[PDB]
Amino acid sequence: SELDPKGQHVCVASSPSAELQCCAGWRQKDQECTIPICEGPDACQKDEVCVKPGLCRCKPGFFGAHCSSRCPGQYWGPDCRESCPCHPHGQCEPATGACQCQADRWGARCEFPS
Amino acid sequence: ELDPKHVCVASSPSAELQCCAGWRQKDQECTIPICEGPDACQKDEVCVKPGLCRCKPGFFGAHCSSRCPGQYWGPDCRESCPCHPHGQCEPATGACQCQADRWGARCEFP
Repeated sequence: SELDPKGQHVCVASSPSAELQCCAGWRQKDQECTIPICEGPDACQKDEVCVKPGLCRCKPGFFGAHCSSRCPGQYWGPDCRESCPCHPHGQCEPATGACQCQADRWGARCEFPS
Repeated sequence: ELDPKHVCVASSPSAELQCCAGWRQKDQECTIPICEGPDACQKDEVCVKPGLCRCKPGFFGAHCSSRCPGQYWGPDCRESCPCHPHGQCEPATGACQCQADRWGARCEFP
């Protein structure tokens, strides 16, 4: 896939080819450069994920000093940084946020019974 | 005023001292991280590392309103409390408050 010049963290090589490349600290996904890079002395430890160039946080759905505590149900994402909108009638997939309703609930936020 | 002890030296010919990128002085050294612009810290967050905000000590979660469980202290619960469950740790410093008739740095003695 090729890079969108209007995409996130896309830069231009100042080499004479002047072709599109990810800006420093980012890697390409599809048409933009939205994968942060954590390498060298800032490489992410076990049970951590890279969230910003050179910055790691506990993996999605976990928090704590060893990234081993499970987020309570009202949160998702790394370090529980995201709010789960279907709590308490469901819980959110830790990495995507997608709602998993309890047994007899439905709706985008699990707001409806039966 | 500035101690050459996160202190850097300017690229200019003045060869004067300055805080290294991302840090500010509060006294004689530069140990205040900088959180600015789009990386400014929200309510109940603190800047801990340049361009990084975390929930204030003893709290975590999307609105930094959940209190850490007892085995942790510090911002976003990043620190381990060595005296849990025989004591509790001060959220910002970690200092143990041992339970009744317990002692030691980690409340390890009955």
